[PDB]
Amino acid sequence: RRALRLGVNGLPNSLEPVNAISNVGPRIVNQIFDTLIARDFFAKGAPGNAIDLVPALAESWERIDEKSVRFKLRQKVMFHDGVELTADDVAYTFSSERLWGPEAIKKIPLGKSYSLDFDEPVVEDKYTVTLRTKTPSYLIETFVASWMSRIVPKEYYKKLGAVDFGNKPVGTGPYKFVEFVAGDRVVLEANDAYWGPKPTASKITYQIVAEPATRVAGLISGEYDIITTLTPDDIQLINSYPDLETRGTLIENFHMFTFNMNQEVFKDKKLRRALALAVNRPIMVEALWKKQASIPAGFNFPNYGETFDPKRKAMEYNVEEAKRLVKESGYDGTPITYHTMGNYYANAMPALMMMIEMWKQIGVNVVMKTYAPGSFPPDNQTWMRNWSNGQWMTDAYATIVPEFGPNGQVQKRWGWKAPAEFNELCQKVTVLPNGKERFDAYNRMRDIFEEEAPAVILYQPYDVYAARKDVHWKPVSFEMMEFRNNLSFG
Ligand SMILES: O=P(O)(O)O[C@@H]1[C@@H](O)[C@@H](O)CO[C@H]1O
Repeated sequence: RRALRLGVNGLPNSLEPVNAISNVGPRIVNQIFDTLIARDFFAKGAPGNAIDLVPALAESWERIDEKSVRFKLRQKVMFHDGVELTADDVAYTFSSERLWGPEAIKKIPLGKSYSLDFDEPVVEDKYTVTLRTKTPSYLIETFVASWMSRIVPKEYYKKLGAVDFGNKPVGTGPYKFVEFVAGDRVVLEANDAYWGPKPTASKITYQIVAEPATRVAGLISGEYDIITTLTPDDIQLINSYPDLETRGTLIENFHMFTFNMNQEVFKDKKLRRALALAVNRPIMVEALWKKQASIPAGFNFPNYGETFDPKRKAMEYNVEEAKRLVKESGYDGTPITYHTMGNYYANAMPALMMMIEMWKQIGVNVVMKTYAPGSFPPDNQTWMRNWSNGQWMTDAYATIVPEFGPNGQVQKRWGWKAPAEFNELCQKVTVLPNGKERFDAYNRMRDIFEEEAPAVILYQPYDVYAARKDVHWKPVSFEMMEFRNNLSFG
């Protein structure tokens, strides 16, 4: 087998699966770990965008009542250290101690906020465990298939502790941990005792190449088999080589800019709404994305299924209203900082460059401030910043509720004084089953989101990869790389 050399944009701070939730963590953690239910993106010859939920660590699952699901686990499955996977390891993954409890915030900061209203799991036998919520939740199944639900070994994780585990992970996945050099590389090796589709690569290296041109030159040489985080501008050049090609897909994620609403200037919606109304998304998509990126009609995505609004109007673009709002706002003329981690997000810097000019034309002075991975300044020193949100559920709950809800970081850490009506609808959608009431409640939250502007949605990025033609791999419609029955050489 061949060793896989990967030229990546970045690496996560940890390899503990919940703490690795980012654009850069899931590509690694998906190799180390497994979920109970898995998504089969290639089901019915789909080009990596199928929504089909297949059995993984659980051979079968059965919803008992409105607040519980029983999972019958795959027998004799082994963790990388040779320890057999049991219902005990699954109960711990979804336990109050490790995940959703008050104590777990020290270990996993976004655990409770990103979690459902869980109750302690019920272990029936070695291969039988019931996952449950304290209040009715039909979201259990979708949470279980997600990046929040990768199965950790109870004893190994408990002995090490959350932090040390993220530096030396052990899972049941197709690839086992070898090395983690912070701000440099992650090296994984083939797990030949893997249940399910066998590793086709002997080793996988995730090499940090912060500059995309150095990444493209690295492939053309070539130091790499597959390179990540490119722009549609790179397409014509990579495809000019008969041994190389691009592989792109629209991903179930959105690029955005957000605010620190703790800062006096961003306390009122007026300036945030003014900055939102001046963002010309159609020209940004032409200039930087060659028409490949998608502009959603608010916090509305097709992956939401029954909770997606296909008849929803586009987000408002109004230059004269933006001018009028900057005028009535407290804004003096003082330049506002916008923190960016270089090109961690594809088109991060060219996008901001365009927007600074769009905003200068309405009356706001915006300045770029770059930062290095792990050198993000205290919340106190930031005003505007870029971000992204992965739509990790087959429902509208994610990410509006975990990120922007009353228990999320946008309100609790970033000072968003959300209307009481917004938080009331957040609680309704969590418990309510699908219907007219829940659909309308999501649309009302979407209307409040655009009026309050706690964040400003830019677009759904077109995720561009580039690979050697002798490396057969297909991208998926998510911020991750799938190698299971999707990696071959020759
Ligand atoms: O944009 P990132 O920090 O790389 O990742 C975000 C997460 O911070 C979280 O908001 C969920 O969605 C990811 O894409």
